[PDB]
Amino acid sequence: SMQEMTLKLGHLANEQNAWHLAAVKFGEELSTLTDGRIAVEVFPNESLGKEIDLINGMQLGTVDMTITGESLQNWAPMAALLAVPYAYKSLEHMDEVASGEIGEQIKQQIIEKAQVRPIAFFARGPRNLTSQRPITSPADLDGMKMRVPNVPLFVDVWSALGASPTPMAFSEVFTSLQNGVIDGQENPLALIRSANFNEVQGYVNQTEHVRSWIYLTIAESTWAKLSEDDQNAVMQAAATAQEYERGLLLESLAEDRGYLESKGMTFVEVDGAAFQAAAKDAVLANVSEEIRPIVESLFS
Ligand SMILES: O=C(O)[C@@H](O)[C@H](O)[C@H](O)[C@@H](O)CO
Repeated sequence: SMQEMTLKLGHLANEQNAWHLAAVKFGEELSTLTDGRIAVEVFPNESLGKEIDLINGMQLGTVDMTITGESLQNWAPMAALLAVPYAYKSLEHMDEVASGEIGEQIKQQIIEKAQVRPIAFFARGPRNLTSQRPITSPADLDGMKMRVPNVPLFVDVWSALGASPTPMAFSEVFTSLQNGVIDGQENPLALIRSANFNEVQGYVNQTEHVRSWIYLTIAESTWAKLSEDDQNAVMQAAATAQEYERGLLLESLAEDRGYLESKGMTFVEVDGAAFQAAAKDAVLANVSEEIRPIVESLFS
C-alpha cells in the first residue's frame, strides 16, 4: 500500500555472506511488520560507502543503517571490547557479554558518542592472518606489511607483534594485496571467502587471534523519527534476523575452510602460545584505562 520510507543499509560483505542474507531477512521482516510502510535497500560490497564513511553518514543524516563493530572505538572507547585479541572463548561466551550489563554499557556509549544505535549483534568466527609466506609465530613477521581495519587496538597489537600494519578500508584490500603494497591481512574465514582473498594470498595462518561480534546499527537520528510502534518493529525484525544469521554463521563454520582449501589456500598451524602471550602483553600495554579492568578479567 503506502510506502513511507526506505532505509539504506550498507555493509562490506558479498551477496553469499551471512551478513547479506541477514540484512535481506531484516528488510523482509520489517516490511511485513509495517505493512510495507518501511522498506530496506541493502548495499553489499561497500557499494554505499566505506565503513568509516557510513558511520560519518549516519551522524550527518545521510545513511540509515550499517553493520559495524570495533571500528566504533574511534568514537566510543568501550566498543574496543567487541574484538579484544584472545579475550573471548566461544560464541556462547560472547553472547553472554554482548547481551549482559557490559554489553548494555557498550551499546549506550555507542549511542551517545557515535550517534548510532545497535539493534542486533552477530557473533563471528575467529580472525586469522593470511599471507604470502607461512607465519608460525610472531618472530616470523619480521616487519611484514599488512592491512588492519580502522581499529587502533589492532594497529597497536600487530605492531607490537613485529608486523607493519596499515589501516585501510576493507574494499581496498584486494587490489592492495594484488599490487604488493601489503603482503597480508587478517579476518575471519567468511570474509576471506567473501572478498576472494584466495586469489591474492597463499596462506591462512591459524592464529585465531580475535573472536568478536559486530552490530547491526541504525542512525540515532533515524531511530528518533520512528514511532514507538515502528521502533518495536525494527527491534523485532532485528531479533528475527539475528536468530537467522546465527544459523548461517554455524553453517559457514562447517564449510569455509574446505572451500578455501579447494581454492588453493594452505592452512598453517601456528605456535599459539607464543602468539597469545605476546598479544595479551601488547593488549595490556595499549588498552584504554576505561576498559582495562574488563580485559584483565577476561584474561584471568
Ligand atoms: O576487517 C574488516 O574491515 C572487517 O572484519 C570489519 O569491518 C572489522 O571487524 C571492523 O572494522 C568492524 O567495525
